Amino acid sequence: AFTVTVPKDLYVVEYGSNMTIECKFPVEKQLDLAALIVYWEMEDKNIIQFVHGEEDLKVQHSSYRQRARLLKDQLSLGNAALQITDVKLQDAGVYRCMISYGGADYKRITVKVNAPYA
Amino acid sequence: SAFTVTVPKDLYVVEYGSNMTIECKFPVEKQLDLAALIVYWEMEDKNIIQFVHGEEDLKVQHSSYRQRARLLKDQLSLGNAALQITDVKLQDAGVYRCMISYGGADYKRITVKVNAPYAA
Ligand SMILES: Cc1c(NC(=O)c2ccc(CNCCO)cn2)cccc1-c1cccc(NC(=O)c2ccc(CNCCCNS(C)(=O)=O)cn2)c1C
Repeated sequence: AFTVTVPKDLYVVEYGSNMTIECKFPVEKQLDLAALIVYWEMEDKNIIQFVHGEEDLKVQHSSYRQRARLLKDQLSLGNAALQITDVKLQDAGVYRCMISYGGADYKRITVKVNAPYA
Repeated sequence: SAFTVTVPKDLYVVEYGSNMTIECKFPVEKQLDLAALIVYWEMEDKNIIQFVHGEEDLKVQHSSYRQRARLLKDQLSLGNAALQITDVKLQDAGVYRCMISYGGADYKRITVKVNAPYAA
């Protein structure tokens, strides 16, 4: 069965940093953009939806409007990498990545945001 | 205008020992395309039913749903992922999640309340 993996299920990040969280999925041979859906959400907020070789942007939640991107390059390696830029305490929580690619799976990732220090 | 899953009810109140059928609707424009369809039902991370590419998996199905859960295949052609659990117990109360991939993808949550058995 098709299986998604996370290198870490817990990220501890510093306030104001950039954060990149990752879900790995098998790509034998080359990538097939037509068969690939990748969705990231937190607490039911639509962060990034990549459906059929393209991101949506319309249904993306306002709080992630110019902050979240999927690293397109990484998709060909079988890596759904979410970058959130300028991490705030509101970004602490449980992230869910959902992948459909000849099979489907999802995984949960917890983010702790430590308070501003640096 | 993205693909959207709907639930006619997001809360089922069921009697102890009854059968329960919970439903997620998804658009089927023309005929059904079994090759492109994934339907997954889970509760509290337990694999209830996984329908991948015109067939159920059954290897990965959780032990506590082994002879109790089935997807009503007939209903799929109408755009209805219908999960039947037979002989509902109090352990079946909780939050159910159906996940559908068919052209696009969506999921919905359903809460099940199981009322207690009578002394009748
Ligand atoms: C729903 C979804 C999306 N979501 C959206 O795009 C979306 C979703 C929601 C919205 C927002 N709309 C508003 C809603 O309120 C807006 N876009 C994206 C991609 C795929 C899916 C989807 C589809 C169908 C089925 C499944 N799941 C499964 O089939 C599944 C999952 C998990 C496990 C368990 N296994 C664990 C590993 C062990 N592995 S082992 C033993 O070695 O076998 C098993 N099977 C998923 C994840």
